[PDB]
Amino acid sequence: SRIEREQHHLIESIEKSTQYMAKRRIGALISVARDTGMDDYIETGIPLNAKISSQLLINIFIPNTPLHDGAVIIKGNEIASAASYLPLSDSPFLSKELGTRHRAALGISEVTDSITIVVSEETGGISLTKGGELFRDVSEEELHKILLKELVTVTAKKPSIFSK
Ligand SMILES: Nc1ncnc2c1ncn2[C@@H]1O[C@@H](CO)[C@H](O)[C@H]1O
Ligand SMILES: [Cl-]
Repeated sequence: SRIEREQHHLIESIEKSTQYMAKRRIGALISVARDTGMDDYIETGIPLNAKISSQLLINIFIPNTPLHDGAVIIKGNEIASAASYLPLSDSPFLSKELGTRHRAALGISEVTDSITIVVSEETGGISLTKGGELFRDVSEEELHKILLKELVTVTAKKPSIFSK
């Protein structure tokens, strides 16, 4: 496969699934691994090793289901695990009206270079964490630009399965 295609499909899959869940107030927590590995947190969840799709991301987070209680971790071109533990931030700067999903997303962002996306159970707002910072209630346009900048690392070049 071709990474550029993989990376844009990942972005689209996050955008479509979080849009779907935001409209319905479905809580979600999706962490995308980058240069810092998250293998230890993958091991805490239920292994999926699945192809990335918006449909599977949505089905995972349906409330009161086996896979919904925790984080999804995406590693390379797979949904690696669901219902994974992430470390909680102890920061007193995180607003008290945000839930544990936000605290978990902040916590993993403080110890990895991962990009984590949260859909709020209470408001449907979409938030993102990176490097110990929270980007709260981002618009669809803002989410798109952030994901483009952080998850697409290849410019326009010749497609090839050997790219890596
Ligand atoms: N340690 C954790 N790691 C990942 N998600 C967590 C953790 N603790 C709570 N959550 C999230 O909080 C619950 C609701 O806020 C979600 O079901 C779950 O994803
Ligand atoms: Cl929430």
